Amino acid sequence: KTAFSNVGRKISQRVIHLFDEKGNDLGNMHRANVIRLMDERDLRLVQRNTSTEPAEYQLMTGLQILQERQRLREMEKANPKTGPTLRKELILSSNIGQHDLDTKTKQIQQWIKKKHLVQITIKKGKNVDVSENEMEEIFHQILQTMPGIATFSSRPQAVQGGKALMCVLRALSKNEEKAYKETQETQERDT
RNA sequence: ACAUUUAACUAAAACCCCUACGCAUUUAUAUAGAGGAGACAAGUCGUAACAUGGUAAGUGUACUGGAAAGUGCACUUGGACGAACC
Ligand SMILES: [K+]
Ligand SMILES: [K+]
Ligand SMILES: [K+]
Ligand SMILES: [Mg+2]
Ligand SMILES: [Mg+2]
Ligand SMILES: [Mg+2]
Ligand SMILES: [Mg+2]
Repeated sequence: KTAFSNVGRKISQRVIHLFDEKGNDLGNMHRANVIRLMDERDLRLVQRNTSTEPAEYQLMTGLQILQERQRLREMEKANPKTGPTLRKELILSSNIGQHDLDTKTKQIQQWIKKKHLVQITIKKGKNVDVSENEMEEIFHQILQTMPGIATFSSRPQAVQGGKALMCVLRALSKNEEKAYKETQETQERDT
């Protein structure tokens, strides 16, 4: 996390693009001169933008820093930003028992409702001879319990030297969800 | 409920009742279906226990969880704390 607080007296860069407490642009100056300004006016230094090639810092009072920090949290409370998608992994065996496959199927369903990406890998069972067409059937068994909830983000694909398959499931988008409801309703009208 | 009659110059005859047992009661067997334990064995998912077993273990109780189990509170040592001062 990047907090909006006083940077302190030790500045990271040597050349600093400084601004005034009222927003007036003071141009670039050496950090030694900035510390002198902070002491002469009794102000604190905050970092407004870092993407710019010349580091942009601004002088502010303790009251301004509070007002900005309050403004930012209200912007998020009102317009909360979405977080990055978390990737969950599962490694199954070809000869996985049905009771255990049901346990992991219920777990995959809970990850999809939370809008996660589920990477499912299927390896050849121990002391078992299996074909890639039979291992690929487990994916459809898993995804069949989630008719209009999940779909393939990355279809089954041999990996690890052809020993194991791998796919990535995701939650259906809102447009894809309304389409499923539409197609389902059409079948209801036909039947 | 039933109630002793005849007979008696030797003495004898006569006497014969009706109500219970059931859709009651006792115990057991059979049978739809639902569970438990054990044996055989060691597939499947984990790795709970045994070493400070990788969060010391356990008891009671409560709640919770695919599964061993997890967690709270009190209790136990059937754990330990390295055994002069440093
Ligand atoms: K334990
Ligand atoms: K122990
Ligand atoms: K207990
Ligand atoms: Mg263990
Ligand atoms: Mg332990
Ligand atoms: Mg305990
Ligand atoms: Mg818990």
